[PDB]
Amino acid sequence: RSALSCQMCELVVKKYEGSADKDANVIKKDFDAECKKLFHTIPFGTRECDHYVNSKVDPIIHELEGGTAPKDVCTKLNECP
Repeated sequence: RSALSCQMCELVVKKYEGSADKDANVIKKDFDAECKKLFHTIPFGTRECDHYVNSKVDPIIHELEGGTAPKDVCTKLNECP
């Protein structure tokens, strides 16, 4: 992929690692939050967004769940690419 794909990963995590309740539910939501507005004028952006909060969130959050950084996930998770 190599594109905004990573960004998104930095949207879920950024929301996860920096949430407040540590809710992977309200975390993946936050993502689609801006992922929508931030990328409201993106082709399939908002589409993939929701397709990310529930597809690359369970895993992404999985890493940070074990003790991984938000800069380590988007790499070993072969998600960034």
